[PDB]
Amino acid sequence: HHNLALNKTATASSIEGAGFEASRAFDGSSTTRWASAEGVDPQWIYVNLGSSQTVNRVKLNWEAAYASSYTIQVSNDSGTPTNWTTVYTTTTGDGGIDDITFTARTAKYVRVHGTVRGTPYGYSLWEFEVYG
Repeated sequence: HHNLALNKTATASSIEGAGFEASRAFDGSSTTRWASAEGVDPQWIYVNLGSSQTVNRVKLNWEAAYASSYTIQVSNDSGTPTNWTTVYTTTTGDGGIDDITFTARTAKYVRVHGTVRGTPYGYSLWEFEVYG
């Protein structure tokens, strides 16, 4: 299906270093990843879809450094987003592929906001896809 987030501009709370930029979660490749700084909660990444779009599904392909507690959230702010609406919450994530369908919302930005890690590293996504 049509990934509204592919090669759109992304912003993350931190990155581990060059090569693990936020943008690497939006390139279509499962051999490139965003990775956060390590050893510190929370972390987050959001994508700017470029305009207000209908959104109803997020598909996360986590790397091994996954979030076991995270939320998916949306914002229809026009400027730099600080108003987030949570559409999904878990404390039992186990990484791999999370394919999360929610009641459709109108959104310009979609955020993954992680608070507990499944590893002692950071948070890391091969790909973060959005549909709607």
